[PDB]
Amino acid sequence: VLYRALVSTKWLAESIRTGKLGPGLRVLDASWYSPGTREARKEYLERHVPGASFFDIEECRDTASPYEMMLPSEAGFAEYVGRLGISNHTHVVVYDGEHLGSFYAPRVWWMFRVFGHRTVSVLNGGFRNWLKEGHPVTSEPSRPEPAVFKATLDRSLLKTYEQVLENLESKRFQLVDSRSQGRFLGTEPEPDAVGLDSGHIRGAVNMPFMDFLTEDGFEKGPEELRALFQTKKVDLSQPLIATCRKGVTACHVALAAYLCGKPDVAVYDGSWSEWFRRAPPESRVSQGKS
Repeated sequence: VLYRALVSTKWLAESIRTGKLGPGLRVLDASWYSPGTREARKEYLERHVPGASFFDIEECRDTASPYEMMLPSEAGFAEYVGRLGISNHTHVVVYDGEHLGSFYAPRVWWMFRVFGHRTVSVLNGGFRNWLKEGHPVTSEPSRPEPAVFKATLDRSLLKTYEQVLENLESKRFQLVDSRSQGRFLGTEPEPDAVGLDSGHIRGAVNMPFMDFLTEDGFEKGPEELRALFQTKKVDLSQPLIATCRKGVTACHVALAAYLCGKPDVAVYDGSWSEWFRRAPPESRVSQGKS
């Protein structure tokens, strides 16, 4: 029995405009951008949803690791969403002011889920549409009394390098690469990386995340989504893993899949940066280099 995965700006607005925000309702800006482009922390601090805290993905992740976007310990998470005054009784509303309409927020929506928390929704049309209707923004510091978070890892949403390599032969799981086509193919390079070829894993079907989002920034009608999948010969009845580069825009398929009525899309968090580096070259392909 799936909870609200999306909420409207109108809904969030009316909620904000009613001091519903607090230990019952907590808002997060997950915004992150490639170094030298934008700065979310800054942009957050300048304007954010009245009573919004900034979710920093560099701080809530497994830093010991040598791969991009690894989950922290249930501990590292619980301690963090703790200090953002989020218990397990609260409802979490995640946004980013990414241009497209969303990019990281679904990473976070997921993280929150994969840690056994089912009242989380992405704010639909991102900060983008929040502004596009001038919904009150503030520079005023959001300062939530910290809360205790029991954090329980649901494993079914998490696929590891080891499990993906198995599925390479098993074929029991459909494998979707949310990365932009240019790179699923090997045409384009991989950005913010050293000796990291582009190319997808043997069997990956490419469903770029851009294609889940109307021009206006909103997610698409589930009919449009349900097409999008079918049309990619991707069956929602059947077990489905989402890759990325780092395991972030993969969640975009997760959110999609979920909205359509499949809450059992797992995420390869290693994704391509892990795969590329750990896997034999034969388990992955690239138009160009072979």
